Amino acid sequence: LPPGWEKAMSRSSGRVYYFNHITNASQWERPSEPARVRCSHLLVKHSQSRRPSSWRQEKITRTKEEALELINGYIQKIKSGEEDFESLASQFSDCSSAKARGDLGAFSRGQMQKPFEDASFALRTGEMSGPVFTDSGIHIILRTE
Ligand SMILES: Cc1cc(C(=O)NN)no1
Ligand SMILES: [Cl-]
Repeated sequence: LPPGWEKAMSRSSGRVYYFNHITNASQWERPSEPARVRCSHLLVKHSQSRRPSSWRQEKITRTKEEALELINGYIQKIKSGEEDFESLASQFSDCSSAKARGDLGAFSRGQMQKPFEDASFALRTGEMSGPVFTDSGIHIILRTE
């Protein structure tokens, strides 16, 4: 399988699924390096973030566990089609890039924080990560180019 992917078994159904230990994506379907990639993201900050402040909230006080629960619920709405990634990022990302529907532009290895860089370069064009942890908080990442 492509870099990072492995097999596992569902606890509740008994059916095989696929999981990526670099991007934290998981799916039923069997999964299908460049100098630069282009990505968007949605950030949820918490009280242990490097800078616990954002354009949404002068003082960010939620716990790391509470932030992960918010990220999990946004992923559910994106996967069911109830909401679009771009819409949720504009309304709820704790990054100034919410301004641009989460778009960060193109970048190379050596510029972003290392777990974000590794996840971005393990995604295929069109693919979305699961929760990704950095010193800034917890992210959902979409590779666009
Ligand atoms: C939700 C999902 C992922 C995929 C896939 O990776 N196909 N190669 N298809 O549907
Ligand atoms: Cl690709």
